[PDB]
Amino acid sequence: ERPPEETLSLWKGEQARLKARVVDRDTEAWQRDPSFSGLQKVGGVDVSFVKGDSVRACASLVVLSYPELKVVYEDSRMVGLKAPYVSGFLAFREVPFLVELVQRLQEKEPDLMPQVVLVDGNGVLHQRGFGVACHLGVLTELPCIGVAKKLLQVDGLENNALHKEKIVLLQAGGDTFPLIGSSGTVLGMALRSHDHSTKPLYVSVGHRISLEVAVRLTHHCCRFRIPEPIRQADIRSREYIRRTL
Ligand SMILES: [Mn+2]
Ligand SMILES: [Mn+2]
Ligand SMILES: [Mn+2]
Repeated sequence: ERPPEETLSLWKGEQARLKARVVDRDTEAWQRDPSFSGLQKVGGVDVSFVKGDSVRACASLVVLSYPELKVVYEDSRMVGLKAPYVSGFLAFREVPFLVELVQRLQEKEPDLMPQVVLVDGNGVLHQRGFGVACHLGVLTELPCIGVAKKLLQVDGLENNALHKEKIVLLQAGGDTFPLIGSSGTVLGMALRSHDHSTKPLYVSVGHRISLEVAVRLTHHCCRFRIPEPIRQADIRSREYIRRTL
């Protein structure tokens, strides 16, 4: 079910301590290049589940070439998922297994280590400004982008009529609008990822990248609505579950 409040408080404390290590600017040379020259390997991570289970999950790490977006590395494996899902605490469920996959990549094919990881879930667009993409980035020290498929309603952000009016105004792939918190902060961007998709992605900084670069790279990874590194990790982990079950 739901962890007790004292557990959630401990987790909140750890998130606030680790947030001090988030770097929300560009630290990689390819990031400031108008065409991302020098970017060669983009990672994606996801965890799929089997219905009725809650103990078993499949965690996948893929690495794709850039800009061709072909899969050059895949590790999909079964894991014994502990913690339940609680909004705002996604990392405490998934991130320790994702870190293990990165370490296995380091040990098995270190030349294919990704230069940036696209994470299925938010970064600083988060209840305490420290989502799963930040958490992964800080623990692995890799640049990370948070990509969410629906709006986390925090800091006054709401999926109301005005928000949906703004989504209608997004007309083609690459079009965006900023997610401005009540605090005066830009927490992320709504991105229309494709010409033939109207439901936006919600993109935010995970670690070691600026928001404007994160959005533009995310856009360049979209053959479909979901950025191809996450899409392949999503597709491959679900297939793995089905193949062994
Ligand atoms: Mn996911
Ligand atoms: Mn799903
Ligand atoms: Mn998924």
